[PDB]
Amino acid sequence: APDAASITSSIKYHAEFTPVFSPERFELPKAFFATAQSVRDSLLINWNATYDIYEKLNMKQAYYLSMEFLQGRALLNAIGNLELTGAFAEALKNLGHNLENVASQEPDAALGNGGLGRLASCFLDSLATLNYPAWGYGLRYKYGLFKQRITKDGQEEVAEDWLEIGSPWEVVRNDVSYPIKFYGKVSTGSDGKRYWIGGEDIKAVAYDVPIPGYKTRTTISLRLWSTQVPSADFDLSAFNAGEHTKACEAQANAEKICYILYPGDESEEGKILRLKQQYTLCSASLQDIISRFERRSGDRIKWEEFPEKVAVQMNDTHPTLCIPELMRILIDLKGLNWNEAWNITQRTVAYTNHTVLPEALEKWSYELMQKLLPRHVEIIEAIDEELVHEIVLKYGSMDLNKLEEKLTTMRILENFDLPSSVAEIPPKKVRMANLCVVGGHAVNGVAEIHSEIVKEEVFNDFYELWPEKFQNKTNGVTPRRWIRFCNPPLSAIITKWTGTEDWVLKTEKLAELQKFADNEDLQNEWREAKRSNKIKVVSFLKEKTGYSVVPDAMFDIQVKRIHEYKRQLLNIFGIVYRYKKMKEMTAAERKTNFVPRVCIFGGKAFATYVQAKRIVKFITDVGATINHDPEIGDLLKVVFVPDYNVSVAELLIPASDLSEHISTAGMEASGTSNMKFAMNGCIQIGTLDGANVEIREEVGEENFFLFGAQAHEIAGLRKERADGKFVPDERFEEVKEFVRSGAFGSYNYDDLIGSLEGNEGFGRADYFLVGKDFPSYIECQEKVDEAYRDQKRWTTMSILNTAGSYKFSSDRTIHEYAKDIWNIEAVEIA
Amino acid sequence: APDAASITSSIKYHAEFTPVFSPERFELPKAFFATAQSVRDSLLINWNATYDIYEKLNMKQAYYLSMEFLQGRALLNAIGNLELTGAFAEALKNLGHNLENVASQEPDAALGNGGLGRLASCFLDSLATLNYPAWGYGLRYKYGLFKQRITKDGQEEVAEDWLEIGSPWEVVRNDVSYPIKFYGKVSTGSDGKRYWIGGEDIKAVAYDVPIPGYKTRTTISLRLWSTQVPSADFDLSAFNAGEHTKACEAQANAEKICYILYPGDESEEGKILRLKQQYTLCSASLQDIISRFERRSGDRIKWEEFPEKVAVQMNDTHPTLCIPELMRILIDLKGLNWNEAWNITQRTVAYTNHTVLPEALEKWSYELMQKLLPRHVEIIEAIDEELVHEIVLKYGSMDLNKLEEKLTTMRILENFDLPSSVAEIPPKKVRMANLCVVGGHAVNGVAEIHSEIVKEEVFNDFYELWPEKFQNKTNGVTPRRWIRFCNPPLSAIITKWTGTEDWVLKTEKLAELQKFADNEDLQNEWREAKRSNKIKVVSFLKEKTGYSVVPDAMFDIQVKRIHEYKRQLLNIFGIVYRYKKMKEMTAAERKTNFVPRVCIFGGKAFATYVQAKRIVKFITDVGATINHDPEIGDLLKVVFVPDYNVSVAELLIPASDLSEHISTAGMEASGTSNMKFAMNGCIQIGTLDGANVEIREEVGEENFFLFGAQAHEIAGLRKERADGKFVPDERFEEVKEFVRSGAFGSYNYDDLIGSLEGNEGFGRADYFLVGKDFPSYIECQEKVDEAYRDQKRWTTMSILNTAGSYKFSSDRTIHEYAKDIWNIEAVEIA
Repeated sequence: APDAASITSSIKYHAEFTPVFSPERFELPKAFFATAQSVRDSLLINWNATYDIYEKLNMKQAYYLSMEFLQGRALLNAIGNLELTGAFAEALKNLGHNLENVASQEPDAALGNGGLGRLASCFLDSLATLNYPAWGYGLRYKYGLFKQRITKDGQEEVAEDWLEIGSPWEVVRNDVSYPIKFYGKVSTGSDGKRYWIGGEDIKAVAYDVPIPGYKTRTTISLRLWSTQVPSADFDLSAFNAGEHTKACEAQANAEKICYILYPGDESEEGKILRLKQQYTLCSASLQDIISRFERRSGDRIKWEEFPEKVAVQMNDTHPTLCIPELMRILIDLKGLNWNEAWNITQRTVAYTNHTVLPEALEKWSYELMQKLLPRHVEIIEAIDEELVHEIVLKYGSMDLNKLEEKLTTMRILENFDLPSSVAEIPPKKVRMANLCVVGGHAVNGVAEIHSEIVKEEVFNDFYELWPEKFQNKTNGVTPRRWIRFCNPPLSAIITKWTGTEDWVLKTEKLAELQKFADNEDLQNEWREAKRSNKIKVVSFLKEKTGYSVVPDAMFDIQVKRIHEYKRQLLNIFGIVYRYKKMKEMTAAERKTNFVPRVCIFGGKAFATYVQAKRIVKFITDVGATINHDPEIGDLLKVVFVPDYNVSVAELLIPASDLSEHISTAGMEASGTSNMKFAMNGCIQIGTLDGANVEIREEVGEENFFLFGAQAHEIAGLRKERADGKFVPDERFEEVKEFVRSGAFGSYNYDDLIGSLEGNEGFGRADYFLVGKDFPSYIECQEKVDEAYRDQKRWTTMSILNTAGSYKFSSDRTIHEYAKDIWNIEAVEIA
Repeated sequence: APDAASITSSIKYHAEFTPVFSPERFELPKAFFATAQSVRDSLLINWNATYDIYEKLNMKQAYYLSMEFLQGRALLNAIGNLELTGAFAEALKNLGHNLENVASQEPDAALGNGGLGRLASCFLDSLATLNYPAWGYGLRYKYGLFKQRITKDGQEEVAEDWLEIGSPWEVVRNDVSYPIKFYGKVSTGSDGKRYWIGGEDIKAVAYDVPIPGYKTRTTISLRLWSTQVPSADFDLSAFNAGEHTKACEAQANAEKICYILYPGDESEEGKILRLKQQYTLCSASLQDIISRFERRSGDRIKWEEFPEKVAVQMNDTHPTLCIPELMRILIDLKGLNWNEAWNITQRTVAYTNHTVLPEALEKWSYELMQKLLPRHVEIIEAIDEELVHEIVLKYGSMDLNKLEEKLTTMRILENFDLPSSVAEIPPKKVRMANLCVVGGHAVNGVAEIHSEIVKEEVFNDFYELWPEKFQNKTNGVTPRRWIRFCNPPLSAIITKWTGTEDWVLKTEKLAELQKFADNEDLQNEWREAKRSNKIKVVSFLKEKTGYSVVPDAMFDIQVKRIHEYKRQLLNIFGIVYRYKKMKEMTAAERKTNFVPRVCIFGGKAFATYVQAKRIVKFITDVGATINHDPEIGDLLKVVFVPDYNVSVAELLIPASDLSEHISTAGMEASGTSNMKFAMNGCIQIGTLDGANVEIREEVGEENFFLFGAQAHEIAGLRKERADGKFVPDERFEEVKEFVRSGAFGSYNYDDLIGSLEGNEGFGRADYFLVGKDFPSYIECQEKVDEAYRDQKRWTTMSILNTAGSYKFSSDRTIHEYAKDIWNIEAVEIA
């Protein structure tokens, strides 16, 4: 049991004896690594304790595969779970530091981007907190996706620096390498089996990132792969001949696999890279898993037993190749018969779909996949025939016209001849999501509504063939990180008023506050914790944005990907209006009409999404004009927080008042940010889509600002536009002409306002009904104004947001996955 | 004071808590790193203890700059010096290992190639053993020079793998980075000073390799530089556009600097790289040094004081740019006046020449150096004018014809106009060695004879201008590594018969054996230690060469660079003859005539040295034919040890009988291998050149086989050849026709034997007098045969080799440098 003094010794020890700096003084950078490595000593004891048990017991284990994990800062949560936040903060005071300044140093480990990541991350938290044997597998990205710079011109992008000095967490296993292969050819041995040789050979090496659980010893892995070449593959002959580039070809191709997340794929090159990324993650991971099986088996190796021991969850369509791969392994190497193998595959692999719209499901070039994975392309032609012959066995061929509709929808091979058929240059493609349904024993959406959309729209024919497959597992975000750690003054309120700490685990007890939401003592405590959390943000803002804001205003946050469809353009238009009105006022009138506000925008645009970037540009120009208008004072501020990520969120969220999720209704599959915002008492404003539904519900209709069109209407409202039947509001045109006046800088936004106007055109005619939803929105904002003025009401609305969250704990979501897909029971670690 | 038990704890601790492997079992690879890091804990305590004192005292410090250090295996010597060889070997037994199998793992750290390196290495040993404040500065080579593979075809080359897993010794200082610059332009500020901007900017980062001293706490650094780029220099825009190569340009150029040692320089590219390598080492090192000065100074910074605190020794012509650089710094940044600066430069910088033949001294392209270092090229034109105007002040211009001879020899700028002159397309070059004499306060050769060659041939005119400069510092090799550690059964004999251990330090006591060389007890002990050491080699050989040899034969070693001029061709010809004669014999006769022998060859050829490679090829073919001739048995074996290096040597040397150094007399500047061989009782056979002289002398004429022409004769003997006045021996033609018969494989060596024949031609007519020296050599080998048959004699000859070595301790060589060039006194570390 470590004490503050023992820890101080550990920090010192590392600071000197395993250093990455000069030995002079104890500056922050050094202080972090020393502190971090001190933690990691503990993390390892448990990682080993855990490894041993999982190994000796030989029970089932789950393997969560994801192209992205968005782990963020590991430090505070690592020490939190260990229950040492106090010994560490005292030992750091002894060494002339404070914990928050030490945590400041750590970069966000950039191995992911979006919810897809953050989910996968949250999940690992749970999986370990609850003692469930499961690892995460991912790529180890050098340069993340990118870092965002907000400048006079808008967004600029620069490669991430997180591994500049290296990561103090990761533990490199050099005896864990697996061979990967691309290109080359296949041929049949005189034993029978097929043999895939030639092309390129590279290596994949394991780096384990420990994950510890809250109040438990259970410590699992996020094993990230790193691609490279053996040194011998350096061409000396050429390097010395002068051709330096030519000599590095080998390792440069082999390494670029792990450079950036989601590489540009416009060119053939980008595509091949993407594909490599995928196949690597798959083959590497599976290989490692199989090896662990074999090892744990000993003499009694029963391939029968595989799916009873292992479960592989493809987080979206990326890890798809797990299927043709696991088959290839079990056929060409393990030497089992096609069926036996296919059985084991189906019974191990599971799909988790994330997309709403058939077209967001990934489709590959045949000739490409052919040329890169030519053994896999054969296994995929065999799984397409197994399907074509079971669609012939069901339904039959009385209809012919319906057997052709069934085959067209469900066949994995697009634009092909059928095998043996009856009926008396479009480019060949491979549908991945199709292959995912066919191979896996389970398919799951991520929200009630979505999981139904998959059954009754996305995968209909499939649903009817195997309805037993389809499931739902509504998203959740971990409360450790998103409450207990990121928001301590709330966490104290919560512990006091529920009477124990146990709520960090037993998150249901969140609801026990329902009965106090009226209380004036809890109200004051609540409003005090929320200021407290905002005070920290005023500083961060000053710093990163260059703007001073008051803490006595509403914090109005829209942090999520900058896309037309998320409709930041809407939020800002909402601001632009509230401003314009302010200007046509008096001082007396202004204070009366509007409440003091700080409208926080955040998130990353594409690179070549001309418009997305023109928006961030707009937002900044708006803010500029406003924040430095002398008449506005502190009644309104508009900033744009640069380089939004886990940490940024860990600071904005605990200090939000209102959080927008105003995406064109029905397009959003779930959402995670809200689930957080909710937990921290933030009041949400949104259209009725994704989670917005399930949150609104769980928290109460009178605790969530709704507005705009709904799912059903959209087809019709787009028809109205399409026929020249839309009449805009006159306040919308008021904003539009105001921008064309030049009231926000000399930057011309005529091409921005262009995409809003017309009836037709790929980038015209306001496809996302910003014009349509505008009135209902700005009206809804008046209602927020109204609501905030009643502070007693507002505070209650907040308290209830928190009380109604407890079902969005990832703990729940996982329990569901663990019990209803993977079939894994807990493992106690004594 | 660590005990075996404390060490075991340390090894365990690291094996688990700072690992580079999976946690399963304690296999050798893991066992090494754990053991090594355990050592490095100790190394650091001292490195810090030492750092503090050198820092607080602020005395003078020396800085040995070298393009190559050949450090070899650090482990055994590190523990040796610490006096823990025994605690470590016991703790490794506790963990189910033995020390020698643990040491087996460690790769030779490949940061160097030849003596030039090994010297620099030996020196650091001393410098620290004797408590002299001095560091080494070098480049940190990723792939060394190369690894040698000996195959059916001969030598192949593959990039070194030493950093494959990373080095457990090196300590990376991330807060130690200095900016380097190439290309770009210069311009004059309106303050006066010159400003060099533009081109390329890169970074150089310090990695400290500790060196501990024998029986002392004094632990200094071999600070190696690593070149790189800040992450921000990764082109996201391009990478995502598809152009992956284009995006990495920045770091690929910046990194390739530290890839391989001596890159091929035939092409313009190779040259620029070479130059970069140099300038980096220089600027980086100096910057670091200056910084340490400034820091140690505080308020009282006196630039006057610089040379009184600092000394920089350019190990050969490589680190030359230290001069124009230190000037540039002291002028453009420190802002001092030209003279004051030039004074400080001369008084700090010192040259150590290594070459005999004016043409082996490095000369650069002007337009190249111009375009790469254009600020330095100006400083070099100013130092050339300072010289031209002092050659005008001395001598005068009564002669004119002699002032032109003086200027032509001594001017740093080759092929230029003079400034202001009297006298009423050859490519512009920069002579580096010339610049080295001009800037430095000291110039030194490496042997008596050589140091005279520099005064009276190489640098004559210069000698007469400033004869006060010229020195000698004869080479030495450290006895810790090359006796006490690499040869323990001798080391026991030595400790016993001298009566204390103190000889490891006080190496003079080696001579105390002179009086026992007759003794029969010491003789037996000596012959027993030498077998013992050979037994180990029989095994290594079997292993790496694939040949089983007896231990009861003479071990005849020629290990050094494979060059025509080192004349391996001679040794082997010597074998070929002794063989041929064997064949024309009977069994009775053979045993009578020849002694049992194992002729060991080793070392690396160039890549594009067609002949050097054809030789290793020959040697292997010869060996093949012989070793598997049934008539020869164990009377003769010829092997070729692949990938000769420090470790190979640490094994061959303690077990040599005879060691050849048979290079065409007078061409060799010193030699270090012999100095070792000597120390270990090996009897040398050689021509009278370099060290051969000083060794022969110190050990006794009747203890060293001499042969062949001498220095003076060579011009005349080449004249005899040139005029068609050479008559070959008839045994030489006997060998030559025997090879043309095809007695050694089907491989045709007609082009090999070609280079021996004729009168003229760049690659013809036996320029290296192999034909001429052949008779005298093979005659000399009969004398070795004779000598070995008398075992009592032979053993005595051996004992005396050892007794007469003690002046070749690097301890001596350094003391000399320390006292007579650098002016540095000892620093005790309590």
